[PDB]
Amino acid sequence: AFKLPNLPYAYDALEPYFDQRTMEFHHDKHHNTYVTKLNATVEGTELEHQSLADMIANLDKVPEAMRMSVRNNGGGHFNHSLFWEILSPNSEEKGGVIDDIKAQWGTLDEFKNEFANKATTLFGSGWTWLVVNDGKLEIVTTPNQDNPLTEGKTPILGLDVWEHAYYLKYQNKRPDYMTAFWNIVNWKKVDELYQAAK
Amino acid sequence: AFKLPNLPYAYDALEPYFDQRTMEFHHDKHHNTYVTKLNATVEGTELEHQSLADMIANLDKVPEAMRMSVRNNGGGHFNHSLFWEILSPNSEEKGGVIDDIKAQWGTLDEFKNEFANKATTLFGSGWTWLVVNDGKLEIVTTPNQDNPLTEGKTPILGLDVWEHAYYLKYQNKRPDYMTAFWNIVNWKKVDELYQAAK
Ligand SMILES: [Mn+2]
Ligand SMILES: [Mn+2]
Repeated sequence: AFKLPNLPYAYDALEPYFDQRTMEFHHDKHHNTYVTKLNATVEGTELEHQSLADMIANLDKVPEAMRMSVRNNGGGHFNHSLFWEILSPNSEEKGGVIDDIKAQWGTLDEFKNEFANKATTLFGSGWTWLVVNDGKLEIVTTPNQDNPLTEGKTPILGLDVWEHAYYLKYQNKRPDYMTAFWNIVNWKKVDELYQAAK
Repeated sequence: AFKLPNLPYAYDALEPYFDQRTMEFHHDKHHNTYVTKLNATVEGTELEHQSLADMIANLDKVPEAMRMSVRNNGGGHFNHSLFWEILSPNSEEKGGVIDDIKAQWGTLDEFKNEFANKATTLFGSGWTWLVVNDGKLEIVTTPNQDNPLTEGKTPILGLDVWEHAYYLKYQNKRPDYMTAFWNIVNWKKVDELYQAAK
């Protein structure tokens, strides 16, 4: 069975950028529901002992009757698992991945502007991602709980733009949420993920 | 230019079911934004003196460069304008459409439980609808701001299950929002739309 992972920090650790109350609902209700629903689908099938990364990467090979749930709930589990790990109260904008972002976009500020633009124009529920695509960095969005790993691109950083991720503190002001996020990116983790994928 | 319609009741008239604060954000910010962006797309073009119902019904004919915005923002305008009219602070479960629902589903609770089932399983952002399809009643969902009118089906009742519609009061408890909604349906207005499309 898949398990709801504990946060690596306290529910208040990301204040005043991401509110405690949201972290509680987001982790303990939303993420938990994805885990329970994924387990409901894979319990007593061949997928039970398959890794989450493998099934998301190989979504096409999941049998048709299970595929929507693995996509949606397995995506939910995978995406939120990654999300919590790339947030940190000790954000420092340095590391190999930061150097290579600057090489490609010219500056970190130009990177953030493209990221923000894509995050703010995403229509409906979804995610904005920094991915590695055949050695190169790219910013892409996905709808709902779709993940770029399914398309062969390795995600190293993501922003959840489902309204549950920001509505309590920010209501419709998604751009203010985006602004807040930069203060709490775990660039050490993103770098670790980048060094492995490049 | 398209105009944001006023609510046909006070912002607190749907309490204790839909909270005043959310009525404010939802109408004054979210609906307003859809009207604005629709106008930015349509103003000074061939679309200017075309009815919104016609554009939604015939979305595949909207010129390619404008179509996503008419779909998303036009859909948002159409859907929310319908939504406000089918709410009431003085709901009564009576009318021709109610009688036909009872005849088709057996009881009104059976209808509501089907509706609620479809609303609670809608993954991501979207709407749950009662439609008329070639004279018959049917419950269907749409993603994002898509509308059944685009597939030849006339909507007579809709529930918004975008998280902005319920997150401030209900957070993750979409089923509790659904239960609330039934107390504030304007069945007279639904009945009017039903008789026009039947
Ligand atoms: Mn989320
Ligand atoms: Mn809405």
